[PDB]
Amino acid sequence: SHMRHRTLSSSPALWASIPCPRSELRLDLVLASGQSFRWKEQSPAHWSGVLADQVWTLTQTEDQLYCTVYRSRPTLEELETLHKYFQLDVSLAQLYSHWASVDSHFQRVAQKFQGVRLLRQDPTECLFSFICSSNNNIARITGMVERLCQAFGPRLIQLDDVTYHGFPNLHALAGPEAETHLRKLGLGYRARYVRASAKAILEEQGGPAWLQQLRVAPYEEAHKALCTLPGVGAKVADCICLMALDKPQAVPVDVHVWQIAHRDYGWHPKTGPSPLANKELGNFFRNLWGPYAGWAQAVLFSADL
Ligand SMILES: CC1(C)C[C@]1(C)NC(=O)c1cc2cccn2cn1
Ligand code: NI
Repeated sequence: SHMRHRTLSSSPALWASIPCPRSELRLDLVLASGQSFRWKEQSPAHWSGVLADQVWTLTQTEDQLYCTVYRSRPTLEELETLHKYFQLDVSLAQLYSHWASVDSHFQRVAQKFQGVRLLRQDPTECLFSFICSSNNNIARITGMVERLCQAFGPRLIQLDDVTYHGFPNLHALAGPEAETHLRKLGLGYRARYVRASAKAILEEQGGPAWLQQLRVAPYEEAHKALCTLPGVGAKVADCICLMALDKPQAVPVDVHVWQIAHRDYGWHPKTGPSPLANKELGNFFRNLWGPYAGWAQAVLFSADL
């Protein structure tokens, strides 16, 4: 049978709920704001996307987070993965209270933009997404990741006229004629860094377990470990630390963070963008906001854009 994208009222038996306030999580500010490039609003207030070889559709009310999975309702083990994915153990109301008390700009700006939090993405999925995010906007990166999973990744399921695929493994990305195939999709110079980084993680280090070890390791050790890989610079390493390897203190610094820091906080380097000045600006926000520095940065990004 031809399968369709599910809404809450259409097939209500297949939906399971999680008790989650709207102030703790807003899906329309988190799922397509540069963190993850896998979610699309197919029908109004209904975001569909892949999570480790399984398609989901997500929606919410003022007090509930309704979710469904495609193959019956989601299991208690599958509801545990979404609780870890959104990181609902971390209370967002305590952080917004902490940031607002120690920052006047945040107190005014973060009124309208509640429920902005960091996702807990897969390190492999997160790493190769931001390697091909070199001077490209959200629409361009979302196209690259979709075509990347279509060609290399395994086919999962079709809903309406959209074929969903899982994310490619390290073996597929580190193939024999992979660079030629990746260049055909429209990667450019980034295609070489995907093949090189895939060979480094799989062959030399071990596999996906090496990136899982960095999640347990410290922030300085994790960031330095990512920078050794080919293609991963300083800014992309901080993105992966914040979004995958459980480093809330990590602050990705680029030209847009310079604009906010300069205009809204009056910041300057003690000496334009540079390795020393960007490192200083990351520490400035860690000193202001505290251990959840990158989470506060996500709120300003949502409010600015
Ligand atoms: C999407 C895009 C063009 C690649 C850019 C420039 N976005 C980000 O790097 C970024 C960083 C970040 C830190 C906390 C939340 N964030 C959300 N998006
Ligand atoms: Ni100035």
